[PDB]
Amino acid sequence: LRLEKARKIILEILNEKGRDALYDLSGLSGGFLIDEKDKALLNTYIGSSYFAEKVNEYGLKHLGGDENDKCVGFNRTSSAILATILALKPKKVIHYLPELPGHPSIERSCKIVNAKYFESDKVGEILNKIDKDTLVIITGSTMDLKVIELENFKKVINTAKNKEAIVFVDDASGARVRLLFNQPPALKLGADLVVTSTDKLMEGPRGGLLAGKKELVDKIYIEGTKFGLEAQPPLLAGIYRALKNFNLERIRKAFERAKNFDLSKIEKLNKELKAIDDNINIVYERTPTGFVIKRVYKDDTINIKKLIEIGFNLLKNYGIITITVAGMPGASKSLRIDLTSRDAERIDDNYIIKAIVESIKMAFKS
Amino acid sequence: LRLEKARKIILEILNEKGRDALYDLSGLSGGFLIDEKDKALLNTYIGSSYFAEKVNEYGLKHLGGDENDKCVGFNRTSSAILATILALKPKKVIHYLPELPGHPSIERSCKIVNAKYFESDKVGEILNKIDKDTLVIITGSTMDLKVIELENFKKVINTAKNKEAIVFVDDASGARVRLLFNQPPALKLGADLVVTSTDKLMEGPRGGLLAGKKELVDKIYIEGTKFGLEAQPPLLAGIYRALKNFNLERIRKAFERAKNFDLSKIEKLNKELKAIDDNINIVYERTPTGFVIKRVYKDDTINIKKLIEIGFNLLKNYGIITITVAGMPGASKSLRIDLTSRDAERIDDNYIIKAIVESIKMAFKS
Repeated sequence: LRLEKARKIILEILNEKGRDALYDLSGLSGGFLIDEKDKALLNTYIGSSYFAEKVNEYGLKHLGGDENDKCVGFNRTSSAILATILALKPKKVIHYLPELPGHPSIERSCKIVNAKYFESDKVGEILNKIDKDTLVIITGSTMDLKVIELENFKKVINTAKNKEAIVFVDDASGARVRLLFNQPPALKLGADLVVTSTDKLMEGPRGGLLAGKKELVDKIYIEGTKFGLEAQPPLLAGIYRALKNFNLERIRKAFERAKNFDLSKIEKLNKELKAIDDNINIVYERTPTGFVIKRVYKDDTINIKKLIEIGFNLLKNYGIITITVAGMPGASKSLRIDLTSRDAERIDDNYIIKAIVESIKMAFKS
Repeated sequence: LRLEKARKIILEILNEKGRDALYDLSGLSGGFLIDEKDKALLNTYIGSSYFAEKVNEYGLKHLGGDENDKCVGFNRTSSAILATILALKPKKVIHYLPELPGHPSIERSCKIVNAKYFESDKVGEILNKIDKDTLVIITGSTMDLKVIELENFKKVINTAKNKEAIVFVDDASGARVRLLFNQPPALKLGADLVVTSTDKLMEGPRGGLLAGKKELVDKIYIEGTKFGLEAQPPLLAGIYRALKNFNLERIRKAFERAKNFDLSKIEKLNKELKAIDDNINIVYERTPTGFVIKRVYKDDTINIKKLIEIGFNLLKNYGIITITVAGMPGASKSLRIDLTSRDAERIDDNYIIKAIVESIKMAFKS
């Protein structure tokens, strides 16, 4: 599955030093944070009921559910969406979202149940299509930090209420993102159902949480279990630890860290290395979650080569894992540092910037 | 989710002594056996590709695949079955199995794709229904240790070959069970596809492995990923460790242990306790995988109560986990010891029999 040199060195580091010497700053990492107590519980039959109970508990808390609500774990968010559509068998699904290519899981699930599908990021195109035979789905946010406007959110919910239509909020990232923007949880807004992802601004694995009216959640969960769409206990355990450790303030501090991150040594290095070679041109950009180094060299072919070499230098010498350590483009290619990553808590700004400076310098030896 | 007293005491034992003091002999336990190296890998992005590769490797080995084959992980076996049926879109599915209520996942998957479904444990009823528009599924075995006759297996495969029909073997338990009976792996028999469960006579979690022709496995896997039916990396890691540690001889030795297990102290205790109370009547039966104590008292209401009390005694004093520790009937009720359980390797016959004898005695204090 393309280039295993990155795997090898991580294993060298793990053997010679240990897990604490590795830092995945790529942002795209699942968070499996179970302890030996969990591990022991996972090797008993009472482990399945135990973690399902903790997920219900910390999941309801996270999603603003009340005593009439239940929260269950699915293998992925797409799994919860398919289970919902298979259980409810809507004749039509109306999908309101921030930007107008959506994720295809809802549409694909519709195809399977021969339900009609319609999507739009325009509230006016949503409102007049809502009737009793429609399942209304609202994607709350993007990872890009675009959100559905709160008044629009409330208008859609109000219309479904009037038409006796079920409202199912896709808060895959929105259960975190919208809250950063001071919006209430989906269930507090009157949503019948909500789904969120346990690895989007959370320290859990990829997985889904589905919450809402007990009756609805139960039916959907039973449907899901027919085909193994539900989260198994090892996944429920990782989800529980994510939920238990989750705190919104942590996310706000990570975003602030990125905002205040001193990147001037990069510019200093850029002008410094032109002594070696006039074709060196370090281009970087600050990002909502950290920063990206897009370029280090003017000639496009050497640029690619050098970025990969720097990524390898970062890993080898500093234990920092990034995407450029995997060969060639397709996914990213830019050297990306995501400060919202759990591992970024283990290292200060000084470690990161010095690691980057030295890793670049190393690749541009005369 | 009914009675959490069993959870509490296990947590007391874990805190006061540790994981090694717990023994789940119920047989129905998933096996999550990952080490800190795995755990560290699961908290990086290279963890997903790494464990997928190990599963392909140790899965192909386990299932008798060749260089043209691939092996992938699904969340459950039902997940692989749905993915297969969604990808291949057969017009009809023919399901040959050992005994004639089958598991409903295939039929349910058929309903979703509007495919016709037919099942039979009679080979003659299978052969004449096979044509080009049929997906032929063979369930290889039951956990009851019934298997499809080898010549019948070969006849079905031969007919599908003649009719250009795909053969998909449900070796959920059969990938182990049939081998105990000296049958070749499904892929060696000419099956196009095979699915097996990673917790049936294996020390993995519940999950599925799907293996066969690369082209077929790829298509099905891509279909599965649309709805999160594929095994996530934490599940792939547990599967890998199961596969890595698997050895057929271990299973044969566990079965031999059950065959040779001295249960005479139970009978000795039975006759001994009639001094206390003439209504005491310990009824036990040897089992292919261990033994079951069905009864301890003649009056049916006290019987129930005492069996639960004994189960609690077993847990409290000896760390042995069984089903009777969960209150009332519905599931099991009989005190069951499964010697194929991983935890049974940590204790000798003497520990188990003395634990049972003393736990019964304790419940029948005057």
